[PDB]
Amino acid sequence: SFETRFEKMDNLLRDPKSEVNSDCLLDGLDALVYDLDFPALRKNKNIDNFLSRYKDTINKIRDLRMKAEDYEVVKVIGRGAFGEVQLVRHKSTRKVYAMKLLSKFEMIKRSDSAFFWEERDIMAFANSPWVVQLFYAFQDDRYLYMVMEYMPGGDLVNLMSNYDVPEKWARFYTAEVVLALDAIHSMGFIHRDVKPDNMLLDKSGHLKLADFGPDYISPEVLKSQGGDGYYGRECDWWSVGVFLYEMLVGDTPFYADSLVGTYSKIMNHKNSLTFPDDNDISKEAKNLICAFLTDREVRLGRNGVEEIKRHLFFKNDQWAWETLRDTVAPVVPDLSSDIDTSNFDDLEETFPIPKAFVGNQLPFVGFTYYSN
Amino acid sequence: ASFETRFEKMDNLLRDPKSEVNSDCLLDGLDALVYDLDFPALRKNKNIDNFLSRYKDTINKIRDLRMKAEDYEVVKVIGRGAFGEVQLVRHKSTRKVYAMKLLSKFEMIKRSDSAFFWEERDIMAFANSPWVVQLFYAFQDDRYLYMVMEYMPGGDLVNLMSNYDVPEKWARFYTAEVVLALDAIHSMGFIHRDVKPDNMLLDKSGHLKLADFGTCMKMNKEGMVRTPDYISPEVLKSQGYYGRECDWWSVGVFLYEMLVGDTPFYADSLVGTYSKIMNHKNSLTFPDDNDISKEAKNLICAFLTDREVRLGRNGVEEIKRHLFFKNDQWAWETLRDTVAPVVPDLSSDIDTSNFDDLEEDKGEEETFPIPKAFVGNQLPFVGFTYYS
Ligand SMILES: CN(CC(=O)N1CC=C(c2c[nH]c3ncccc23)CC1)c1ccccc1
Ligand SMILES: CN(CC(=O)N1CC=C(c2c[nH]c3ncccc23)CC1)c1ccccc1
Repeated sequence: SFETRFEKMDNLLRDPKSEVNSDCLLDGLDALVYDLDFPALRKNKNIDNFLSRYKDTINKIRDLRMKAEDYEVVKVIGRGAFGEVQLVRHKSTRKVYAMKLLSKFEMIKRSDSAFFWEERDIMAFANSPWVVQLFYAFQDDRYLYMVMEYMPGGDLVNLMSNYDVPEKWARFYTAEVVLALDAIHSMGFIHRDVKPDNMLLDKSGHLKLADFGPDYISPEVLKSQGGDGYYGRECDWWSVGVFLYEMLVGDTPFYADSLVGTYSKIMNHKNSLTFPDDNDISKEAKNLICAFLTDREVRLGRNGVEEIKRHLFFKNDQWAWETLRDTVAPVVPDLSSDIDTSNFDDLEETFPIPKAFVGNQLPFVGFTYYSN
Repeated sequence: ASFETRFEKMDNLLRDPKSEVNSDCLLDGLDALVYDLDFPALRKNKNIDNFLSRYKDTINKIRDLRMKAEDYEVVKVIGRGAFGEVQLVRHKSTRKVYAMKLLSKFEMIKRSDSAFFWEERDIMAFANSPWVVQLFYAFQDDRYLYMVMEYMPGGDLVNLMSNYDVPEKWARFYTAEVVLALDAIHSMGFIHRDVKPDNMLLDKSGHLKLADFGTCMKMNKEGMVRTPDYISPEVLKSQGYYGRECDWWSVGVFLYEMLVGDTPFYADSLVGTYSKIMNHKNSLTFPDDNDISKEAKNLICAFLTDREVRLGRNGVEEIKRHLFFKNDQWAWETLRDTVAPVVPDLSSDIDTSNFDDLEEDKGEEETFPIPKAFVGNQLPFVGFTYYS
C-alpha cells in the first residue's frame, strides 16, 4: 500500500517522540552547516557547493527558530560541572522559566555527550504533577538549552538546612517522593541517584523531581558500575530511605570523610547503619528506613509501590495517597514576585578550527523540542 | 516577531514544496549524512560512530517507507543519455505505468557535473501546464537520482516528421502547442536553450508536451541567460547573454522543417550550417514549388531573424495574435480539446511501438573509493526528493 507507507511517514515526521520529527531533521541540517563551514573543509567541492546552496536558508532558519537571545537572563540560580541554571524571562511572552545550559565544549572535551537524552524525554513527556516539565529544548553551536518550569520553592537541601524537620513534614515529603518515583517507574525509567537536590518545590510547596542526567547510591548501583551486575527500580527505593534518614537525623546514614569510606559503609550497610543515641525518631520511621536500607532481595519496593504505601509510617489523619497533592504543604513559599530568588543561594572556550571534518555537532542532533 | 508568527513561518518552510528545507529535503540531508559517514575509517571518530548507532536504525526504516527503485517494475528502456537512461516502468502496488529517468551519481561526481538536473526537476515538478511533461515523484538512493514522469506513448516529433508529410493544418497545431509549452517555461523564469523536435513528445491522445530540460537555465531580473541546425545566431557568435527569444528562433526552425521537410540552414558540413545561420538574411529561402501560405512564411521569417527584432522578445501574446494561428477548428482556449492530427493506436498501456526499443545494460555499478576522510559525495543531491 502506497498511501499507508506515505501516512506512516507523516506520523514519524509529526510525532514529538520521533527521532526523525520535523524539528529533529532541522537539527541535522543545522549541525551540518556548523561542522562543514571551515576554510580547510570548503576546499572540497562537495562541501563548498553544499554550503553555498544552504547557508542562506540555514541562517534564516536559525533566526526563526528558538534561540538564547529570545530570553532575558535574570539571575543564575544553580551551577554544575557542564553548565548552569538561569532564571530567565522570555522577551516576547514575559513568562519566567528555569533554563538549564549544557556546554558542548565541556561535553566533547570530557567525552561525555549522551547523558541528557533521558532527562530531556522524562521532562518533556512525563505529563505528571510530580515531574518538572520541559517546555522547550533548543541549541546553538556552543550550548544545549532546556526551558523548564521555575520551581520557586527551592530544593530539599535548602529546606533541610533552614528547618528542623518534624516527622509530620518528613512523612509528607517522603510520600510525595514515593508518588514521584512511581510516576517515573510507570514511564519505564529508573532515576538511579535520587537526592534532595533533585527534589524541587513549586509555588504551593509541593515536590516535583528534576535532574535525570555517592551518599545516596544503593549497593547494587555501586556493584553494577564494575561492569557485571544489574539493578531494578528498588535502587530508587534505597535512595528514599537515605533521604528519610537525612531528614530526621541531620546526616546521611553512610557519611564519611573519604569517598572510599562512604562506598565501604554502603556495602557494609548491615553494620554501618546506626541511629544516634539521642534519637527522638519513632519506631515506624526507623522501621521504614531499615526496610529501604537493606539488600535488594528483601528491600521494600521489590513488590511494587503498594507495600510502601501501606507502611505504618504513612498512617496519618491529614492526608490520603490519592489526594496528597491537594493538601497544604508544610512550607508554602513567600509568593512576592515572579522573579523571587529568596529560596536560592547566589554565586568560555571555543572549539579549535577543524582541519578535517570533526562532527562535534553530531551527538546533539535531535535535541530540539517544541511543546505545542 | 509575534513568536507564533515565527513558529507559523517555520511550518510554511517545512511544508512548501518549493522550499529548500521542507521535510523531504531535511530527510535527504539525514539520509546523505548516514551514507557519507558509514565507513570504518570515519567510524573511528566517536562523534560519527555514536551518531550512526543512534540513527542507523531509523534511517534504514525510513529508506524502506520512502519511495525506492524496488517499488517499480522495469518494462523496457525507451531512451538513453550520457549519465543515465529512461525506462518504461510500472509501479508494483498501483500498477500505473510511468517513464522513469535515472541519473548516475558516480558518472556525475566523476565528471564533476552534478548540478544540471535542478532546473529539469523544478520545471517538470512545478510547471503545472498541459504542455510540460509532469514529474510526479523524484527520489534517490546512494547510486542514482530517479525522476518519475508521465509516459508519452506517441513518441517524439522527429519520428512524426519522418513518417508524415506535414500539412499546414498539422504544423499549426504542433507549433501552437510548442508556443504554449515554451510560454509555461518562460513564465517560470527559465529558458530551454535547446528546443528541437527531440524534446517534443506526444501523449496518448496525440497532444504535444515539452520534455528534456537538462539544458535549462534560470533568467535574472532582466531575462538573460548564460543540434547545430536549431541553434540561433547569437549563440554561434559566442561559440554570453541570451533572452527568451533564443527559444523562439528554434520554433521558427521547427515550423520550417515541418512544412518543408528540411532544416532551413542545412549543409554537408557544420561550418556550412554555421555560415548559413549567420547569413540568415540571404540563406533563408522557401522552395519554389510549395504549399506554404504567406502567413506561415511570415511566421517563420518573424522567428528566423535578428534577436533585436525577433517575434517573442516581448512575450507570447504577439505570437498568439499571428494570422498563421487563425483557423476554424480550434482557439487558444480550446486547443487541447481538439482531436490531434495523429492519435496513436495503442495495443496496451505498455505499447512502445512509437520508440526504438533499446537493449538494457545492467553492468557498470563502478566504485567511488571508500572514503578515508569525509568526502560528502551525497551532499550535491540533498533536496532532490519530491512527492506530488
Ligand atoms: C545543577 N544542575 C543539575 C540539573 O540538571 N538540574 C537541577 C534542577 C533543575 C531545575 C528545574 N527547574 C528549576 N527551577 C529552579 C532551579 C533549578 C531548576 C534542572 C535539573 C546542572 C548540572 C549540570 C549542568 C547544569 C546544571
Ligand atoms: C534522453 N535524455 C533526455 C531526457 O532527460 N528526457 C527524454 C525523455 C523523457 C521522457 C519523459 N516521458 C517519456 N515518455 C516516453 C519517452 C520518453 C520520456 C524525459 C526527459 C536523457 C539524458 C540523460 C539520461 C537519461 C535520459
